[PDB]
Amino acid sequence: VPFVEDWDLVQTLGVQLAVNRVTEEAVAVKIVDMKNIKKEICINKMLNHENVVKFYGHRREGNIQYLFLEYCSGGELFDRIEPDIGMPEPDAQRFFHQLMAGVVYLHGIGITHRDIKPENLLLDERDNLKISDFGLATVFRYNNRERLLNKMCGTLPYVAPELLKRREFHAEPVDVWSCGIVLTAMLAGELPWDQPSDSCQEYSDWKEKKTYLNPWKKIDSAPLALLHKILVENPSARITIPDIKKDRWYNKPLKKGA
Ligand SMILES: N#Cc1cc2c(cn1)[nH]c1ncc(-c3ccccc3O)cc12
Repeated sequence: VPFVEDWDLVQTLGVQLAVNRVTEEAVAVKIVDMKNIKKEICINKMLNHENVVKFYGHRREGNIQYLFLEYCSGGELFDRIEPDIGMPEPDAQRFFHQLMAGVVYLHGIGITHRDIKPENLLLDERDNLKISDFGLATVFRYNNRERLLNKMCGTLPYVAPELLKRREFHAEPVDVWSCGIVLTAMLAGELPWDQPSDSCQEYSDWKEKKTYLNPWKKIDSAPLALLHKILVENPSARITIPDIKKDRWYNKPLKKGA
């Protein structure tokens, strides 16, 4: 079939929406003028999960790299979060379930995302959540051997406190922490602090258990109890994903089917 390899770029997504000339299939094409991306492509080639943005392949033409990726027509989770309100608890729990599934998957293959936030969590036409953008992602386990991380990266309001305090740290608790900040945002429509430092008053308040303040006062006791287990300063004491899956709120029936 002639023309089947031709794509019309029709709209900027943040990354272009590309539509196939013949089939009308929509994909996202990430255009990166190399005048970093080799690692992103390498990691993307490893990924196959329903809650991770699918990678279809790539083509380079001179200096511009083109990554062909899963198109998520529901846009960013960020835009489902109403400022100062958040979203309905059942929607937040469903999104949180899907986020955990994606992160369990990545961690199982030894990959850490390192920049989980609502801007990077995309939604398909059925509002299924997809983890996107592996530009900051890295290998933390290879040949069944863990490598400790030392590079400071991510996004300050979402970063775990150990990344600011310690020279080296385990990868998995950092992604757990960012998922907790995402959950807070979904349930309160606000981020709890600028960054998790002892200099940050809102972070000190949390450590002193002042949950009569915002954002915490807006969050029901059940999800709040989970957040108390996730947003724990010591990453060794922090809840792991297998234990998140046993959490009372995590397992609370809330949401009807589509
Ligand atoms: N990096 C990155 C990246 C980014 C995307 C993607 C794959 N990778 N698929 C998408 N589908 C929709 C969107 C999108 C559409 C509308 C509004 C905001 C968006 O981020 C972004 C991506």
